[PDB]
Amino acid sequence: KAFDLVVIGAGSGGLEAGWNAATLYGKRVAVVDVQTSHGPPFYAALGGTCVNVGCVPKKLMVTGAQYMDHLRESAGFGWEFDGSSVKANWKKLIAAKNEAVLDINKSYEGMFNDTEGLDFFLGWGSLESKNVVVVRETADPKSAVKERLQADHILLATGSWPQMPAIPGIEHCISSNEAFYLPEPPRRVLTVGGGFISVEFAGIFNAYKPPGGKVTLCYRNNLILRGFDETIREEVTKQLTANGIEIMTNENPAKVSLNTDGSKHVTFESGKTLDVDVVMMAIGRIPRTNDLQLGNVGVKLTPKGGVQVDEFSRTNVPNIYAIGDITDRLMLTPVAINEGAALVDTVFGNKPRKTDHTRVASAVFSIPPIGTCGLIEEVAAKEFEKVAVYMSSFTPLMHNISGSKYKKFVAKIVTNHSDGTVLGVHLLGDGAPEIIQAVGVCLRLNAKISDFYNTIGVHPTSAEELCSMRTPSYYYVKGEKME
Amino acid sequence: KAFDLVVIGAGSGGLEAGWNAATLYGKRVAVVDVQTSHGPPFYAALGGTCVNVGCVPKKLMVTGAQYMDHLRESAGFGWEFDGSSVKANWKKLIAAKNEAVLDINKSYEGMFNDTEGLDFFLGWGSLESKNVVVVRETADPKSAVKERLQADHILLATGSWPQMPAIPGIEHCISSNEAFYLPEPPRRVLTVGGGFISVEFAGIFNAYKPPGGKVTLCYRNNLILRGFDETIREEVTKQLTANGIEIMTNENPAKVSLNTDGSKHVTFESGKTLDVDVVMMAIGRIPRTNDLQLGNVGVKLTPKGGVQVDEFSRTNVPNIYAIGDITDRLMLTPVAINEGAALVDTVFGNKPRKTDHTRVASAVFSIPPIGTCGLIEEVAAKEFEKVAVYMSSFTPLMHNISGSKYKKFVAKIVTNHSDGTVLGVHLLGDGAPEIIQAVGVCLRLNAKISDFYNTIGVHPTSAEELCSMRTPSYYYVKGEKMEKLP
Ligand SMILES: Cc1cc2nc3c(=O)[nH]c(=O)nc-3n(C[C@H](O)[C@H](O)[C@H](O)COP(=O)(O)OP(=O)(O)OC[C@H]3O[C@@H](n4cnc5c(N)ncnc54)[C@H](O)[C@@H]3O)c2cc1C
Ligand SMILES: Cc1cc2nc3c(=O)[nH]c(=O)nc-3n(C[C@H](O)[C@H](O)[C@H](O)COP(=O)(O)OP(=O)(O)OC[C@H]3O[C@@H](n4cnc5c(N)ncnc54)[C@H](O)[C@@H]3O)c2cc1C
Ligand SMILES: O=C(c1ccco1)N1CCN(C(=O)C2CC2)CC1
Ligand SMILES: O=C(c1ccco1)N1CCN(C(=O)C2CC2)CC1
Ligand SMILES: [Br-]
Ligand SMILES: [Mg+2]
Ligand SMILES: [Mg+2]
Repeated sequence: KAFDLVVIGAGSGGLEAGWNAATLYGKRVAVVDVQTSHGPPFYAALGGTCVNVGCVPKKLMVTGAQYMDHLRESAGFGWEFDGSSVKANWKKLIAAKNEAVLDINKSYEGMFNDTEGLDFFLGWGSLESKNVVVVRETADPKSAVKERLQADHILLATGSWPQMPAIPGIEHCISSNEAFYLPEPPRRVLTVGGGFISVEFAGIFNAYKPPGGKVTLCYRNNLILRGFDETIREEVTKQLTANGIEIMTNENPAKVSLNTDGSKHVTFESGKTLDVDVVMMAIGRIPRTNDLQLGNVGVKLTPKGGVQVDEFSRTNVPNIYAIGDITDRLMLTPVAINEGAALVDTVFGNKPRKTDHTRVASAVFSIPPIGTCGLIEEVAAKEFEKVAVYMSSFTPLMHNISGSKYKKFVAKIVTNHSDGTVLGVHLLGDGAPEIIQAVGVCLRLNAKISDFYNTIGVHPTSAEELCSMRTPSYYYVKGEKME
Repeated sequence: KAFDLVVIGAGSGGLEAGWNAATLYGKRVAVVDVQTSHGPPFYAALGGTCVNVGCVPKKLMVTGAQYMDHLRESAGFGWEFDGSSVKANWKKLIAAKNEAVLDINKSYEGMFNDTEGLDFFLGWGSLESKNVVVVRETADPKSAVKERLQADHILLATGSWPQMPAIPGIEHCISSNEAFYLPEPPRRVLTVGGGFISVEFAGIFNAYKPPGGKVTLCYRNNLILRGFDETIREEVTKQLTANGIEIMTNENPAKVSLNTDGSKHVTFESGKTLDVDVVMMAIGRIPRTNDLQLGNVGVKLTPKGGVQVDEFSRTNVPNIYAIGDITDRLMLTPVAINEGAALVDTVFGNKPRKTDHTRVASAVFSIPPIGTCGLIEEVAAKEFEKVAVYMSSFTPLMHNISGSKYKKFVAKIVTNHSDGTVLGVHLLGDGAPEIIQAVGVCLRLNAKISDFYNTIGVHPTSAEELCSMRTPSYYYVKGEKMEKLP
């Protein structure tokens, strides 16, 4: 069959590209994915990683985990109930999550059924030739051919996949993929990694753990959440610890064996040991290029295995493009979506556009959460002669009364002190992911600190802290910090 | 007895002006208030209305009230407990609120001690003359002088006070002042009015009512929350009703009598009756100008009764300024604070600056809450030839799981369709007040609809809806509503 565009991967970026090309530019579009609905064996499916085993279900589960705090915090506001009757029923959470995910799967199925010139093919997509995509039964390229798709244009949008370290007992560990399908909440769990997935799942498991349970997070480096504002890294470490999570920094698993009762015996490089029910590896995500047989067409990969692209998502092969996590840049759903829309506008609309990967607002659904947009001060200080940091950090009042006195809200604005231009805004505390969205719009408009502090506050909010900072807390001058 | 600046009212505007004048410009500042800490008899105190009987305690109490929803909603996420054991201990809430407000009162006492020039005087400020404030023992002008303050500049910042309709049995009724100190949560309460205070308190009382409880909100006109986006007014009405609050619109109390059991018998203008334990009147706040004795220096008041001011907070009398609720405009703490900061940066910084009264972000801590900045479409439609309205309204997925299907999140962007300039943004749903703050910054920067839709979403959030709207839902062309442009 013949298509203007063939999309391999029916995910965040692939569906944006395919839908736009079919509906906005009237192109005949084929989209390929390995599964029509979530979960084992391939986990990701129609809708992509975010829908099936990412942002969507993880946010529902963090929302679930937040009730542990709400139930405890309610007491400060005079709420009374039988604390000994309280159970976190993980089975109910997982069933609720599964129904929500399946409903989305179903709605994408309906979207393909109801959208003429947008066709779905089930199976494993690979490149046979520069204008032919082959859809096969399995990831094995010797598996049976289901389809051969003639393509003027080919989009690679297969996303990423959890990295598993080649250690003894790796087979006894899981990734986020399996975590979404644990039938029972682990009493003891080790999350391995200092990134958002490890931190977010540490919070989820901490809330649903059965009585006498314990969540441990291990990270090789000294301070979790590399890439984030350093004050927020330190504070979120403290606030996790305060909620009963054991943060093991400068620690990494050397191997895992089965205790006789089937639990996991963890040996760390430091010669520390930990017995847990689950070991969840969240150490990295790698681009999914192995199965694409890109050697059939000579698409250039990086040593990492990401598809190399120009700013317009073009590979070295004309008519073959790559967007989203497969490009191993910013692994966010809205970025994949933006890159897909920009590609289709460029290629099919002759409306040349490239995605801006700077000043992208993002969040960590830790408890409490992070919202951020733009540069951290250490990065800014290397690119700008004079950098100012505006910082406000305080336990909000609701949290004196709630009894969570540890829950400091951090609000930090990083500027180019030469002209006041805001380079970065970093938030820690309830609401942070919701606050930071419109800050993204501010940074697109080259907002200055004066634009923030001359805006009238909404009171009482945590967000109004952003509009209440007149005076720098400290500076970097030619890379050097000064009070 | 000699000051660069004397401030009457140690509230939102008065303290900002006071503390700025002293710390930024090393000026010598007197601040007068009637009370050092919250509650009866004068309710407002050091810190002002917001701190003592306003934004701060209200927000703690709405937060408390939110746990009624969280406890129920937890079940959808697998939380299990004995629902029959749940009690809302109002007395605990009020004790906690009182301790939190007192600590802020003590905070401001600290501030006034730990700061040179900045000195607090207790008692009732009034104007003797152009350059003298007299502090007396009471609000009666005949009462004893405690101090006579010499004033190069005078700031009136006395705020507002609840209006109580002059109906038979008004003495059986309370205002928000007394609501903060009720010794028991009412089983049955009538909140009178359709503004933010009535709506917020209906939410609070609804969460803390004892078993067999009922919250009734009445409003004299057809639809609550005049001045808010119409879609949001209708939606808040539905979402309050869904959570058990009875909304009586086109209804207004004509009188109240005490029943023999101490309950209140409300007769409406319509002839309807209702028995409640509390009648809380929230029909308006009026500027506090009586007690200042403004007749003595001829400070001009408005046809409404607020101190008349120019864009620089200047009265008709040189050296005499007025900020915040006494000016009877937008009665918000951050506006008072902004006006104070501008007045001082102007007069003592020699850096004139005028508060911008447009594009002010504000919130209603309704359950669920409102966040809004700038013009509602009906107002835009009278000023601009072509207005576009972008609307997204859906129950967020988490509330399909929670069981609160009625919690529709509403996001509306109102534009000047001629250039795409955002004129207003109207949000209803969890997080709306937090979402809207940086939208205020966007509007200051003359953000267009394309600045929103070209910004990359934060996923998953409610806020990202504001970055997902490319196509108008409908328009106003020369005031006329229509689905499509001509
Ligand atoms: C646990 C977790 C949480 C996350 N949380 C967030 C968050 O909150 N917010 C956020 O913005 N981002 C989040 N992300 C990242 C986000 O999921 C990804 O950035 C996004 O899904 C990438 O989109 P994409 O189009 O590159 O690919 P994907 O959405 O991953 O889609 C790729 C698709 O290709 C399919 N596929 C792969 N190989 C083949 C093949 N050969 N043939 C056919 N189909 C194939 C897969 O089945 C998959 O459906 C999260 C990720 C994870 C793992
Ligand atoms: C129930 C309620 C809820 C509110 N919620 C919010 C909210 O969430 N957000 C928001 O932004 N705004 C809110 N407001 C409004 C906010 O409280 C006011 O806008 C703000 O306090 C006005 O500041 P101001 O400086 O004009 O005066 P105030 O802060 O009212 O300070 C005036 C002070 O003057 C003193 N005073 C009066 N007369 C004299 C005199 N003659 N001599 C000496 N002292 C005197 C009083 O004791 C008082 O302390 C709320 C108001 C109420 C009543
Ligand atoms: O790991 C994440 C992440 C995951 C989810 C949300 O954020 N990031 C992105 C934001 N980062 C940046 O440094 C910004 C570009 C400047 C690095 C850390
Ligand atoms: O009553 C309130 C209010 C009280 C607390 C928060 O908002 N408002 C603000 C919004 N309004 C406006 O008209 C905006 C200026 C345009 C009028 C209604
Ligand atoms: Br580190
Ligand atoms: Mg179709
Ligand atoms: Mg002092």
